[PDB]
Amino acid sequence: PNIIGPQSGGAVENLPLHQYEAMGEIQTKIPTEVMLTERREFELSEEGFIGLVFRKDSDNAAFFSANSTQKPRFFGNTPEGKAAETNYRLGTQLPYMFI
Amino acid sequence: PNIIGPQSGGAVENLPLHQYEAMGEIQTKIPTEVMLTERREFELSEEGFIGLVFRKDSDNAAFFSANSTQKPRFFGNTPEGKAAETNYRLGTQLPYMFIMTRLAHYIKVLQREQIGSWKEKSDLERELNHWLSQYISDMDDPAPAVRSRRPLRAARVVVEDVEGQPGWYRCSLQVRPHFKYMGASFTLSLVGKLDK
Amino acid sequence: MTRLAHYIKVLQREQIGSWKEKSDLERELNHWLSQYISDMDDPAPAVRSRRPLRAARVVVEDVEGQPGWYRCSLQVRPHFKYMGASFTLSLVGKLDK
Repeated sequence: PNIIGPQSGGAVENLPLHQYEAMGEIQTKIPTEVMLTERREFELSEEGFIGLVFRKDSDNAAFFSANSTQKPRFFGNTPEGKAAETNYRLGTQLPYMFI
Repeated sequence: PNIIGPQSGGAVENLPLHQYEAMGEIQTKIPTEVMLTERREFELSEEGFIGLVFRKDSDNAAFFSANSTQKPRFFGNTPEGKAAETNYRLGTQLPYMFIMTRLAHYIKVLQREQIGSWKEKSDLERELNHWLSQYISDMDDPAPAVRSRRPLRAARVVVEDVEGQPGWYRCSLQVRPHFKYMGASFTLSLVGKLDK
Repeated sequence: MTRLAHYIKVLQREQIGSWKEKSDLERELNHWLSQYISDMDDPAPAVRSRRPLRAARVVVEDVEGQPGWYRCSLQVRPHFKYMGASFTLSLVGKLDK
């Protein structure tokens, strides 16, 4: 279950780095194609993707969450309906399915 | 339903302004052609128009009410007659019709999903009751404008059978929405020996 | 009463469109009017000035066959101005000290 956090154990440490000339300055090729923002990561998470985000200015990346492909179901906003949603959402996430 | 008030959410903010010379002074072209008075707004409301009034000396306008074109019907001044008038007037106002419109849309969709299921008459009454409760706020005093997400206060459902047509039902849905504050009369009076 | 009438007209227009039931008006109107009430045993003289009222009562009813409309009654008991008095002077023996 411990696979979804910078501290929890979803952190990927010791990524390759590559400093090269930019527009007269120096920059490193990002270990991942892009430097994913928190908003864009969250968007990907909503669409059931597992985005490995890069920690800016380091050689560390992290998996903020491991949602499966399955899309959560919505239920009526009642005590029972919200309990149904809670139970179904637990099913949709890999950290709990591994258990 | 929250579309009929300066604070409720019928306020139109950030209107264009245009200061220009007057008779030696300066004035701004009113964002609306005129500066509608309370009396003139009320007159327009009586004639089933939706008048966007301008807040004097600002760039804000408001929709005090959203009455439809329909003219209210008058009934005999009895307990039943006044109840008829109350019910008919609710129908004439858009802030309440929007509630019924969304209810109609939810029923059409959700009910098509249920076609083919093993439903007896009382099965529909049980499920329909549990469903409608989703949008009901029947507490002593729900947080003001929170009533907003739960527009209904009470609701009643009855289901009967379409005789000589097994599997078909006749359903009646009646609802009591929370009321919008839309006017009041005040009587002021000085008094001695008033109870403290 | 004139200033009260002016405050009611203004402040009430701001409230139009809000989810108000009959008892909602009684609750809020009561809390509002208390703003100008000085119902103490003995408020500092001419301080009563900023709070002209001593007591006030509000009742709200419904305009039957017109949902959303209310009939409100506001009655107030202002502090009294000293505006005349009659005096009876009398010499007396064996008066209680």
